[PDB]
Amino acid sequence: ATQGVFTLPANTRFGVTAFANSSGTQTVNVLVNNETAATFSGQSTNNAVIGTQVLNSGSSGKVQVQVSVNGRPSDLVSAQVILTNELNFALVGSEDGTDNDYNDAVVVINWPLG
Amino acid sequence: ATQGVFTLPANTRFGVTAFANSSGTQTVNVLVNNETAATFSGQSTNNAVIGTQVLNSGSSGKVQVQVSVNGRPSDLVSAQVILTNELNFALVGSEDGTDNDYNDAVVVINWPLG
Amino acid sequence: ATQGVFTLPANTRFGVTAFANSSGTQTVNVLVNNETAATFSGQSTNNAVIGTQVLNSGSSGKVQVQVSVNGRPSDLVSAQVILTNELNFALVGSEDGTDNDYNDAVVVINWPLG
Amino acid sequence: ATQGVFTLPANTRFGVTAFANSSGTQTVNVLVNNETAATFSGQSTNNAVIGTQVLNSGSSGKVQVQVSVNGRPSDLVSAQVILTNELNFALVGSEDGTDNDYNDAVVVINWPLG
Ligand SMILES: C[C@@H]1O[C@@H](NC(=O)c2ccccc2)[C@@H](O)[C@H](O)[C@@H]1O
Ligand SMILES: C[C@@H]1O[C@@H](NC(=O)c2ccccc2)[C@@H](O)[C@H](O)[C@@H]1O
Ligand SMILES: C[C@@H]1O[C@@H](NC(=O)c2ccccc2)[C@@H](O)[C@H](O)[C@@H]1O
Ligand SMILES: C[C@@H]1O[C@@H](NC(=O)c2ccccc2)[C@@H](O)[C@H](O)[C@@H]1O
Ligand SMILES: [Ca+2]
Ligand SMILES: [Ca+2]
Ligand SMILES: [Ca+2]
Ligand SMILES: [Ca+2]
Ligand SMILES: [Ca+2]
Ligand SMILES: [Ca+2]
Ligand SMILES: [Ca+2]
Ligand SMILES: [Ca+2]
Repeated sequence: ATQGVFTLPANTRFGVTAFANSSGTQTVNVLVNNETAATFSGQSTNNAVIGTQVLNSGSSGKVQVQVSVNGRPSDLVSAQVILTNELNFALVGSEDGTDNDYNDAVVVINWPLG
Repeated sequence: ATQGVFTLPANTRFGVTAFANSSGTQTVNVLVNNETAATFSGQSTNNAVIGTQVLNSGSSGKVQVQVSVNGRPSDLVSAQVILTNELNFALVGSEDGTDNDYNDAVVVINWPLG
Repeated sequence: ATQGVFTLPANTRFGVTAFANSSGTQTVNVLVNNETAATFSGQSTNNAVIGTQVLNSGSSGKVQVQVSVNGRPSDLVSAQVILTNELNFALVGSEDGTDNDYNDAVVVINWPLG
Repeated sequence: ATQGVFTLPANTRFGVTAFANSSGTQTVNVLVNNETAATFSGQSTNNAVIGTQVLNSGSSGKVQVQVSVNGRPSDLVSAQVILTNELNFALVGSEDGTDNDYNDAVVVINWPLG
Protein backbone atom coordinates (compact mmCIF):
# COMPACT_ATOMS: atom_id res chain seq x y z
CA ALA A 1 0.00 0.00 0.00
CA THR A 2 1.04 3.61 -0.57
CA GLN A 3 2.75 5.12 2.53
CA GLY A 4 3.84 8.68 3.42
CA VAL A 5 0.85 10.42 1.73
CA PHE A 6 -1.74 12.26 3.85
CA THR A 7 -4.86 14.25 3.10
CA LEU A 8 -4.98 17.20 5.47
CA PRO A 9 -7.87 19.65 5.65
CA ALA A 10 -7.33 22.20 2.82
CA ASN A 11 -5.38 25.39 3.38
CA THR A 12 -4.31 24.33 6.91
CA ARG A 13 -0.99 25.13 8.61
CA PHE A 14 0.80 22.09 9.98
CA GLY A 15 4.09 21.27 11.65
CA VAL A 16 6.55 18.83 10.14
CA THR A 17 9.56 17.51 12.17
CA ALA A 18 12.17 14.92 11.12
CA PHE A 19 14.42 12.80 13.35
CA ALA A 20 17.46 10.68 12.29
CA ASN A 21 18.60 7.29 13.69
CA SER A 22 21.12 5.76 11.23
CA SER A 23 24.75 5.71 10.16
CA GLY A 24 23.70 7.26 6.82
CA THR A 25 22.84 10.87 6.06
CA GLN A 26 19.04 11.09 5.78
CA THR A 27 17.40 13.37 3.16
CA VAL A 28 13.75 14.24 3.98
CA ASN A 29 11.60 16.05 1.39
CA VAL A 30 8.08 17.27 2.27
CA LEU A 31 5.81 18.00 -0.74
CA VAL A 32 2.68 20.21 -0.79
CA ASN A 33 0.93 21.27 -4.05
CA ASN A 34 3.04 18.25 -5.36
CA GLU A 35 6.23 20.39 -5.06
CA THR A 36 8.98 20.23 -2.41
CA ALA A 37 8.19 22.76 0.33
CA ALA A 38 10.75 21.72 3.00
CA THR A 39 13.97 19.68 2.91
CA PHE A 40 16.06 18.43 5.86
CA SER A 41 19.36 16.48 5.82
CA GLY A 42 21.61 15.01 8.51
CA GLN A 43 23.24 12.04 10.15
CA SER A 44 22.56 11.05 13.76
CA THR A 45 22.22 7.86 15.82
CA ASN A 46 20.84 9.99 18.70
CA ASN A 47 17.41 11.10 17.36
CA ALA A 48 18.60 14.50 16.21
CA VAL A 49 15.83 16.82 14.97
CA ILE A 50 17.28 17.30 11.45
CA GLY A 51 14.60 19.88 10.79
CA THR A 52 11.22 21.32 11.79
CA GLN A 53 9.04 23.72 9.79
CA VAL A 54 5.46 25.03 9.48
CA LEU A 55 3.84 24.51 6.08
CA ASN A 56 0.43 25.08 4.47
CA SER A 57 -1.45 22.01 3.05
CA GLY A 58 -2.80 24.15 0.13
CA SER A 59 -5.96 23.74 -1.90
CA SER A 60 -5.75 19.90 -2.22
CA GLY A 61 -4.60 19.16 1.36
CA LYS A 62 -2.15 16.56 -0.08
CA VAL A 63 1.12 16.20 1.87
CA GLN A 64 3.77 13.72 0.79
CA VAL A 65 6.92 12.64 2.69
CA GLN A 66 9.89 11.19 0.76
CA VAL A 67 13.09 9.90 2.39
CA SER A 68 16.35 8.97 0.67
CA VAL A 69 19.99 8.28 1.52
CA ASN A 70 22.44 9.58 -1.17
CA GLY A 71 19.64 9.32 -3.79
CA ARG A 72 18.46 5.76 -2.74
CA PRO A 73 14.75 5.89 -1.67
CA SER A 74 13.98 4.46 1.76
CA ASP A 75 11.01 2.16 2.34
CA LEU A 76 8.26 4.03 4.23
CA VAL A 77 5.64 3.09 6.82
CA SER A 78 2.92 5.50 7.95
CA ALA A 79 -0.41 6.08 9.67
CA GLN A 80 -2.57 8.93 10.99
CA VAL A 81 -3.96 9.18 14.55
CA ILE A 82 -6.64 11.58 15.85
CA LEU A 83 -6.99 12.25 19.63
CA THR A 84 -10.24 13.65 21.23
CA ASN A 85 -11.63 14.05 17.70
CA GLU A 86 -9.40 17.18 17.23
CA LEU A 87 -5.63 16.66 17.49
CA ASN A 88 -4.05 15.04 14.42
CA PHE A 89 -0.71 13.30 13.92
CA ALA A 90 0.60 11.89 10.65
CA LEU A 91 3.49 9.54 11.36
CA VAL A 92 6.20 8.19 9.07
CA GLY A 93 9.05 5.77 9.57
CA SER A 94 11.63 4.80 6.98
CA GLU A 95 14.16 1.96 6.50
CA ASP A 96 17.51 2.59 4.79
CA GLY A 97 19.22 -0.69 5.75
CA THR A 98 18.62 -4.37 6.70
CA ASP A 99 17.56 -4.33 10.39
CA ASN A 100 13.97 -3.10 9.77
CA ASP A 101 13.93 -0.78 12.79
CA TYR A 102 12.12 1.77 10.47
CA ASN A 103 13.55 4.69 12.61
CA ASP A 104 16.31 5.74 10.17
CA ALA A 105 14.30 8.89 9.39
CA VAL A 106 11.16 9.49 11.48
CA VAL A 107 8.75 12.22 10.42
CA VAL A 108 5.91 13.64 12.53
CA ILE A 109 3.25 15.95 11.10
CA ASN A 110 0.88 17.66 13.54
CA TRP A 111 -2.18 19.91 13.16
CA PRO A 112 -3.90 22.12 14.05
CA LEU A 113 -1.42 24.81 15.12
CA GLY A 114 -1.78 28.03 17.12
CA ALA B 1 -8.91 7.41 32.04
CA THR B 2 -5.28 8.08 32.94
CA GLN B 3 -3.46 9.76 30.08
CA GLY B 4 0.24 10.50 29.46
CA VAL B 5 1.55 7.26 31.06
CA PHE B 6 3.33 4.74 28.86
CA THR B 7 5.12 1.42 29.50
CA LEU B 8 8.26 1.28 27.39
CA PRO B 9 10.60 -1.67 27.08
CA ALA B 10 12.98 -1.52 30.10
CA ASN B 11 16.44 0.00 29.94
CA THR B 12 15.78 1.48 26.47
CA ARG B 13 16.72 4.92 25.10
CA PHE B 14 13.81 6.99 23.82
CA GLY B 15 13.41 10.44 22.37
CA VAL B 16 11.07 13.06 23.83
CA THR B 17 10.23 16.32 21.98
CA ALA B 18 7.77 19.06 22.99
CA PHE B 19 6.04 21.69 20.83
CA ALA B 20 4.02 24.75 21.97
CA ASN B 21 0.86 26.27 20.51
CA SER B 22 -0.44 28.72 23.11
CA SER B 23 -0.19 32.25 24.50
CA GLY B 24 0.85 30.68 27.84
CA THR B 25 4.32 29.40 28.78
CA GLN B 26 4.19 25.57 28.77
CA THR B 27 6.07 23.47 31.33
CA VAL B 28 6.45 19.78 30.36
CA ASN B 29 7.74 17.26 32.91
CA VAL B 30 8.91 13.79 31.79
CA LEU B 31 9.01 11.31 34.68
CA VAL B 32 10.86 7.97 34.54
CA ASN B 33 10.16 5.60 37.45
CA ASN B 34 8.03 8.31 39.13
CA GLU B 35 10.88 10.89 39.25
CA THR B 36 11.29 13.98 36.99
CA ALA B 37 14.04 13.22 34.41
CA ALA B 38 13.54 16.13 31.94
CA THR B 39 11.64 19.39 32.01
CA PHE B 40 10.96 21.68 29.04
CA SER B 41 9.59 25.24 29.27
CA GLY B 42 8.80 27.68 26.48
CA GLN B 43 6.23 29.72 24.71
CA SER B 44 5.15 29.71 21.05
CA THR B 45 1.98 30.07 18.95
CA ASN B 46 3.79 28.54 15.90
CA ASN B 47 4.62 24.96 16.96
CA ALA B 48 8.18 25.80 18.12
CA VAL B 49 10.16 23.00 19.73
CA ILE B 50 10.47 23.98 23.44
CA GLY B 51 12.65 20.97 24.26
CA THR B 52 14.11 17.67 22.97
CA GLN B 53 16.12 15.11 24.94
CA VAL B 54 17.16 11.43 24.88
CA LEU B 55 16.27 9.53 28.08
CA ASN B 56 16.53 5.94 29.28
CA SER B 57 13.31 4.08 30.35
CA GLY B 58 15.21 2.38 33.26
CA SER B 59 14.31 -0.83 35.13
CA SER B 60 10.48 -0.17 35.17
CA GLY B 61 9.98 1.22 31.64
CA LYS B 62 7.33 3.55 33.17
CA VAL B 63 7.35 7.01 31.47
CA GLN B 64 4.87 9.75 32.39
CA VAL B 65 4.29 13.18 30.81
CA GLN B 66 2.72 16.06 32.80
CA VAL B 67 2.03 19.56 31.46
CA SER B 68 1.33 22.72 33.43
CA VAL B 69 0.87 26.43 32.69
CA ASN B 70 1.41 29.06 35.46
CA GLY B 71 1.31 26.13 37.99
CA ARG B 72 -2.16 24.87 36.72
CA PRO B 73 -2.09 21.24 35.40
CA SER B 74 -3.30 20.94 31.79
CA ASP B 75 -5.82 18.27 30.74
CA LEU B 76 -4.09 15.56 28.67
CA VAL B 77 -4.99 13.25 25.81
CA SER B 78 -2.69 10.45 24.67
CA ALA B 79 -2.20 7.23 22.78
CA GLN B 80 0.57 4.91 21.53
CA VAL B 81 0.88 3.74 17.92
CA ILE B 82 3.20 0.97 16.61
CA LEU B 83 4.08 0.88 12.86
CA THR B 84 5.36 -2.34 11.13
CA ASN B 85 5.56 -3.99 14.56
CA GLU B 86 8.79 -2.03 15.19
CA LEU B 87 8.41 1.77 15.37
CA ASN B 88 6.74 3.17 18.48
CA PHE B 89 5.20 6.55 19.14
CA ALA B 90 3.64 7.79 22.36
CA LEU B 91 1.69 10.95 21.66
CA VAL B 92 0.36 13.56 24.11
CA GLY B 93 -1.76 16.65 23.64
CA SER B 94 -2.71 19.11 26.33
CA GLU B 95 -5.31 21.84 26.89
CA ASP B 96 -4.60 24.96 29.02
CA GLY B 97 -7.72 26.98 28.00
CA THR B 98 -11.31 26.75 26.71
CA ASP B 99 -11.01 26.09 22.91
CA ASN B 100 -10.15 22.34 23.36
CA ASP B 101 -7.59 22.34 20.49
CA TYR B 102 -5.38 20.13 22.81
CA ASN B 103 -2.22 21.40 21.04
CA ASP B 104 -1.11 23.89 23.71
CA ALA B 105 1.77 21.56 24.44
CA VAL B 106 2.27 18.55 22.13
CA VAL B 107 4.71 15.84 23.25
CA VAL B 108 6.11 13.11 20.96
CA ILE B 109 7.95 10.11 22.45
CA ASN B 110 9.62 7.79 19.97
CA TRP B 111 11.61 4.51 20.31
CA PRO B 112 13.73 2.70 19.53
CA LEU B 113 16.62 5.04 18.72
CA GLY B 114 19.98 4.34 17.03
CA ALA C 1 -10.99 15.34 27.37
CA THR C 2 -14.20 14.23 25.68
CA GLN C 3 -13.99 10.60 24.53
CA GLY C 4 -16.19 8.39 22.31
CA VAL C 5 -17.19 11.24 19.93
CA PHE C 6 -16.14 11.03 16.28
CA THR C 7 -16.72 13.22 13.22
CA LEU C 8 -17.18 10.90 10.23
CA PRO C 9 -17.53 12.07 6.64
CA ALA C 10 -21.20 13.10 6.25
CA ASN C 11 -23.85 10.83 4.73
CA THR C 12 -21.46 7.79 4.87
CA ARG C 13 -22.24 4.18 5.75
CA PHE C 14 -20.08 2.85 8.62
CA GLY C 15 -19.94 -0.32 10.63
CA VAL C 16 -20.16 -0.45 14.43
CA THR C 17 -19.36 -3.60 16.42
CA ALA C 18 -19.27 -4.10 20.22
CA PHE C 19 -17.37 -6.71 22.25
CA ALA C 20 -17.90 -7.58 25.96
CA ASN C 21 -15.23 -8.50 28.56
CA SER C 22 -16.83 -8.19 32.04
CA SER C 23 -18.95 -9.98 34.66
CA GLY C 24 -21.41 -7.06 34.15
CA THR C 25 -24.03 -6.82 31.41
CA GLN C 26 -22.88 -4.05 29.04
CA THR C 27 -25.28 -1.68 27.25
CA VAL C 28 -23.75 0.20 24.29
CA ASN C 29 -25.61 3.16 22.78
CA VAL C 30 -24.54 4.53 19.38
CA LEU C 31 -25.88 8.05 18.69
CA VAL C 32 -25.95 9.68 15.25
CA ASN C 33 -26.53 13.47 15.34
CA ASN C 34 -27.38 13.15 19.06
CA GLU C 35 -30.13 10.46 18.62
CA THR C 36 -29.83 6.72 19.50
CA ALA C 37 -29.37 4.75 16.23
CA ALA C 38 -28.20 1.41 17.69
CA THR C 39 -28.25 -0.33 21.08
CA PHE C 40 -26.30 -3.53 21.88
CA SER C 41 -26.25 -5.48 25.11
CA GLY C 42 -24.69 -8.64 26.49
CA GLN C 43 -22.51 -10.26 29.11
CA SER C 44 -19.29 -12.15 28.29
CA THR C 45 -15.76 -12.52 29.72
CA ASN C 46 -14.59 -13.92 26.38
CA ASN C 47 -14.97 -11.09 23.82
CA ALA C 48 -18.52 -11.91 22.63
CA VAL C 49 -19.65 -9.78 19.66
CA ILE C 50 -22.80 -8.51 21.42
CA GLY C 51 -23.87 -6.48 18.35
CA THR C 52 -22.83 -5.33 14.90
CA GLN C 53 -24.76 -2.96 12.64
CA VAL C 54 -24.37 -0.74 9.56
CA LEU C 55 -25.41 2.88 10.11
CA ASN C 56 -25.37 6.11 8.15
CA SER C 57 -23.47 9.12 9.59
CA GLY C 58 -26.15 11.54 8.18
CA SER C 59 -25.79 15.32 7.62
CA SER C 60 -23.47 16.17 10.59
CA GLY C 61 -21.28 13.09 10.55
CA LYS C 62 -21.33 13.14 14.39
CA VAL C 63 -21.16 9.63 15.95
CA GLN C 64 -21.09 9.15 19.73
CA VAL C 65 -20.68 5.94 21.76
CA GLN C 66 -21.95 5.68 25.34
CA VAL C 67 -21.69 2.60 27.61
CA SER C 68 -23.59 1.82 30.82
CA VAL C 69 -23.46 -1.06 33.28
CA ASN C 70 -25.44 -1.42 36.52
CA GLY C 71 -27.36 1.71 35.11
CA ARG C 72 -24.03 3.59 35.71
CA PRO C 73 -22.10 5.32 32.85
CA SER C 74 -18.71 3.69 32.13
CA ASP C 75 -15.54 5.73 31.69
CA LEU C 76 -14.44 5.87 28.07
CA VAL C 77 -11.15 5.99 26.20
CA SER C 78 -10.97 6.44 22.41
CA ALA C 79 -8.97 7.40 19.34
CA GLN C 80 -9.22 7.29 15.53
CA VAL C 81 -6.60 5.70 13.23
CA ILE C 82 -6.34 5.99 9.40
CA LEU C 83 -4.34 3.44 7.37
CA THR C 84 -2.99 4.19 3.83
CA ASN C 85 -4.81 7.56 3.95
CA GLU C 86 -8.12 5.69 3.31
CA LEU C 87 -9.14 3.05 5.86
CA ASN C 88 -10.61 4.47 9.08
CA PHE C 89 -11.16 3.00 12.51
CA ALA C 90 -12.73 4.75 15.51
CA LEU C 91 -11.89 2.80 18.67
CA VAL C 92 -13.54 2.90 22.10
CA GLY C 93 -12.78 1.12 25.33
CA SER C 94 -14.75 1.42 28.53
CA GLU C 95 -14.27 0.68 32.22
CA ASP C 96 -17.18 -0.35 34.46
CA GLY C 97 -15.13 -1.21 37.59
CA THR C 98 -11.84 -0.71 39.44
CA ASP C 99 -9.22 -2.85 37.54
CA ASN C 100 -8.85 -0.31 34.64
CA ASP C 101 -8.54 -2.96 31.92
CA TYR C 102 -10.85 -0.66 29.76
CA ASN C 103 -12.09 -3.74 27.77
CA ASP C 104 -15.40 -4.20 29.55
CA ALA C 105 -17.15 -2.97 26.41
CA VAL C 106 -14.97 -2.44 23.32
CA VAL C 107 -16.48 -0.68 20.30
CA VAL C 108 -14.96 -0.56 16.81
CA ILE C 109 -16.31 1.77 14.07
CA ASN C 110 -14.99 1.23 10.55
CA TRP C 111 -15.41 3.00 7.23
CA PRO C 112 -15.65 3.05 4.31
CA LEU C 113 -17.81 -0.01 3.61
CA GLY C 114 -18.62 -1.84 0.30
CA ALA D 1 7.31 -2.86 5.09
CA THR D 2 5.89 -6.14 6.46
CA GLN D 3 2.20 -5.72 7.40
CA GLY D 4 -0.20 -7.95 9.38
CA VAL D 5 2.47 -9.20 11.84
CA PHE D 6 2.11 -8.32 15.51
CA THR D 7 4.07 -9.20 18.66
CA LEU D 8 1.60 -9.78 21.47
CA PRO D 9 2.62 -10.57 25.06
CA ALA D 10 3.38 -14.32 25.24
CA ASN D 11 0.74 -16.90 26.17
CA THR D 12 -2.05 -14.27 26.03
CA ARG D 13 -5.63 -14.84 24.82
CA PHE D 14 -6.74 -12.36 22.11
CA GLY D 15 -9.82 -11.83 20.03
CA VAL D 16 -9.74 -11.85 16.25
CA THR D 17 -12.76 -10.66 14.21
CA ALA D 18 -12.96 -10.40 10.37
CA PHE D 19 -15.35 -8.32 8.25
CA ALA D 20 -15.87 -8.42 4.46
CA ASN D 21 -16.44 -5.59 1.96
CA SER D 22 -15.88 -7.05 -1.54
CA SER D 23 -17.44 -9.05 -4.36
CA GLY D 24 -14.65 -11.63 -3.79
CA THR D 25 -15.00 -14.47 -1.26
CA GLN D 26 -12.38 -13.69 1.43
CA THR D 27 -10.10 -16.23 3.09
CA VAL D 28 -8.54 -14.94 6.32
CA ASN D 29 -5.79 -17.06 7.96
CA VAL D 30 -4.49 -16.24 11.46
CA LEU D 31 -1.11 -17.79 12.26
CA VAL D 32 0.33 -18.36 15.77
CA ASN D 33 3.50 -20.38 16.44
CA ASN D 34 3.95 -19.66 12.55
CA GLU D 35 1.12 -22.26 11.95
CA THR D 36 -2.50 -21.55 10.92
CA ALA D 37 -4.59 -21.30 14.15
CA ALA D 38 -7.86 -20.07 12.58
CA THR D 39 -9.31 -19.63 9.06
CA PHE D 40 -12.38 -17.58 8.26
CA SER D 41 -14.13 -17.54 4.89
CA GLY D 42 -17.07 -15.54 3.62
CA GLN D 43 -18.45 -12.87 1.37
CA SER D 44 -20.17 -9.55 1.98
CA THR D 45 -20.34 -5.99 0.58
CA ASN D 46 -22.06 -4.84 3.85
CA ASN D 47 -19.29 -5.37 6.44
CA ALA D 48 -20.65 -8.74 7.59
CA VAL D 49 -18.68 -10.57 10.27
CA ILE D 50 -17.15 -13.59 8.49
CA GLY D 51 -15.49 -14.95 11.62
CA THR D 52 -14.69 -14.30 15.30
CA GLN D 53 -12.50 -16.45 17.55
CA VAL D 54 -10.30 -16.27 20.65
CA LEU D 55 -6.75 -17.59 20.20
CA ASN D 56 -3.63 -17.85 22.34
CA SER D 57 -0.48 -15.94 21.20
CA GLY D 58 1.81 -18.78 22.31
CA SER D 59 5.41 -18.77 23.58
CA SER D 60 6.64 -16.27 20.90
CA GLY D 61 3.60 -13.98 20.93
CA LYS D 62 3.92 -13.65 17.14
CA VAL D 63 0.52 -13.35 15.38
CA GLN D 64 0.27 -13.00 11.60
CA VAL D 65 -2.85 -12.25 9.49
CA GLN D 66 -2.91 -13.30 5.80
CA VAL D 67 -5.79 -12.69 3.41
CA SER D 68 -6.41 -14.29 0.00
CA VAL D 69 -9.18 -14.28 -2.61
CA ASN D 70 -9.34 -17.38 -4.89
CA GLY D 71 -5.74 -18.24 -3.93
CA ARG D 72 -4.31 -14.74 -4.70
CA PRO D 73 -2.79 -12.99 -1.67
CA SER D 74 -4.26 -9.57 -0.88
CA ASP D 75 -2.06 -6.55 -0.14
CA LEU D 76 -2.19 -5.69 3.57
CA VAL D 77 -2.06 -2.49 5.64
CA SER D 78 -1.83 -2.62 9.45
CA ALA D 79 -0.96 -0.84 12.66
CA GLN D 80 -1.28 -1.32 16.44
CA VAL D 81 -2.89 1.25 18.80
CA ILE D 82 -2.78 1.28 22.60
CA LEU D 83 -5.32 3.29 24.63
CA THR D 84 -4.68 4.34 28.30
CA ASN D 85 -1.54 2.15 28.28
CA GLU D 86 -3.77 -0.97 28.61
CA LEU D 87 -6.17 -1.64 25.73
CA ASN D 88 -4.54 -2.90 22.55
CA PHE D 89 -5.85 -3.10 18.97
CA ALA D 90 -4.06 -4.65 16.03
CA LEU D 91 -5.81 -3.52 12.83
CA VAL D 92 -5.54 -4.97 9.31
CA GLY D 93 -7.05 -3.91 6.06
CA SER D 94 -6.57 -5.78 2.79
CA GLU D 95 -6.98 -4.98 -0.94
CA ASP D 96 -8.00 -7.71 -3.41
CA GLY D 97 -8.67 -5.39 -6.44
CA THR D 98 -7.77 -2.06 -7.98
CA ASP D 99 -9.84 0.60 -6.09
CA ASN D 100 -7.45 0.69 -3.05
CA ASP D 101 -10.25 0.93 -0.48
CA TYR D 102 -8.25 -1.65 1.65
CA ASN D 103 -11.55 -2.77 3.31
CA ASP D 104 -12.10 -6.01 1.32
CA ALA D 105 -11.32 -8.00 4.46
CA VAL D 106 -10.84 -6.01 7.68
CA VAL D 107 -9.41 -7.83 10.68
CA VAL D 108 -9.49 -6.45 14.26
CA ILE D 109 -7.34 -8.12 16.95
CA ASN D 110 -7.88 -6.96 20.54
CA TRP D 111 -6.35 -7.83 23.93
CA PRO D 112 -6.40 -8.31 26.80
CA LEU D 113 -9.70 -10.16 27.25
CA GLY D 114 -11.65 -11.03 30.40
C1 LIG E 1 23.56 2.31 12.62
C2 LIG E 1 22.63 1.66 11.62
O1 LIG E 1 22.61 2.48 10.41
C3 LIG E 1 21.78 1.96 9.36
N1 LIG E 1 22.32 0.75 8.81
C4 LIG E 1 23.00 0.79 7.62
O2 LIG E 1 23.21 1.85 7.01
C5 LIG E 1 23.37 -0.49 6.96
C6 LIG E 1 23.17 -0.60 5.57
C7 LIG E 1 23.45 -1.80 4.94
C8 LIG E 1 23.89 -2.88 5.69
C9 LIG E 1 24.05 -2.78 7.04
C10 LIG E 1 23.73 -1.59 7.70
C11 LIG E 1 20.34 1.76 9.86
O3 LIG E 1 19.50 1.14 8.89
C12 LIG E 1 20.32 0.91 11.12
O4 LIG E 1 18.99 0.82 11.66
C13 LIG E 1 21.24 1.48 12.19
O5 LIG E 1 20.66 2.71 12.68
C1 LIG F 1 -3.43 31.53 21.62
C2 LIG F 1 -4.34 30.69 22.48
O1 LIG F 1 -3.65 30.47 23.74
C3 LIG F 1 -4.35 29.67 24.69
N1 LIG F 1 -5.51 30.32 25.21
C4 LIG F 1 -5.48 31.04 26.35
O2 LIG F 1 -4.40 31.24 26.93
C5 LIG F 1 -6.80 31.57 26.89
C6 LIG F 1 -6.91 32.85 27.42
C7 LIG F 1 -8.13 33.28 27.92
C8 LIG F 1 -9.23 32.47 27.87
C9 LIG F 1 -9.14 31.20 27.36
C10 LIG F 1 -7.91 30.75 26.90
C11 LIG F 1 -4.69 28.31 24.08
O3 LIG F 1 -5.41 27.48 24.98
C12 LIG F 1 -5.43 28.44 22.76
O4 LIG F 1 -5.59 27.12 22.19
C13 LIG F 1 -4.66 29.35 21.80
O5 LIG F 1 -3.46 28.60 21.49
C1 LIG G 1 -14.62 -10.17 35.27
C2 LIG G 1 -14.45 -8.72 35.63
O1 LIG G 1 -15.73 -8.02 35.50
C3 LIG G 1 -15.71 -6.65 35.89
N1 LIG G 1 -15.45 -6.47 37.29
C4 LIG G 1 -16.45 -6.59 38.17
O2 LIG G 1 -17.58 -6.91 37.79
C5 LIG G 1 -16.14 -6.39 39.63
C6 LIG G 1 -16.58 -7.30 40.59
C7 LIG G 1 -16.26 -7.10 41.92
C8 LIG G 1 -15.52 -6.00 42.29
C9 LIG G 1 -15.07 -5.11 41.35
C10 LIG G 1 -15.39 -5.31 40.02
C11 LIG G 1 -14.66 -5.91 35.04
O3 LIG G 1 -14.57 -4.52 35.37
C12 LIG G 1 -13.31 -6.57 35.12
O4 LIG G 1 -12.41 -5.97 34.15
C13 LIG G 1 -13.39 -8.04 34.76
O5 LIG G 1 -13.71 -8.17 33.34
C1 LIG H 1 -17.48 -4.64 -4.84
C2 LIG H 1 -15.99 -4.50 -5.05
O1 LIG H 1 -15.40 -5.81 -4.88
C3 LIG H 1 -13.98 -5.87 -5.04
N1 LIG H 1 -13.58 -5.65 -6.40
C4 LIG H 1 -13.34 -6.66 -7.22
O2 LIG H 1 -13.68 -7.81 -6.96
C5 LIG H 1 -12.59 -6.35 -8.48
C6 LIG H 1 -11.30 -6.85 -8.70
C7 LIG H 1 -10.62 -6.56 -9.87
C8 LIG H 1 -11.23 -5.80 -10.84
C9 LIG H 1 -12.51 -5.31 -10.63
C10 LIG H 1 -13.19 -5.57 -9.45
C11 LIG H 1 -13.29 -4.90 -4.08
O3 LIG H 1 -11.88 -4.87 -4.31
C12 LIG H 1 -13.85 -3.50 -4.22
O4 LIG H 1 -13.28 -2.66 -3.21
C13 LIG H 1 -15.37 -3.52 -4.06
O5 LIG H 1 -15.64 -3.87 -2.70
CA1 LIG I 1 17.24 0.65 9.88
CA1 LIG J 1 18.12 2.90 12.73
CA1 LIG K 1 -6.07 25.33 23.79
CA1 LIG L 1 -3.55 26.15 21.15
CA1 LIG M 1 -12.76 -3.48 33.93
CA1 LIG N 1 -12.75 -6.55 31.76
CA1 LIG O 1 -10.87 -3.05 -2.80
CA1 LIG P 1 -14.08 -3.05 -0.90
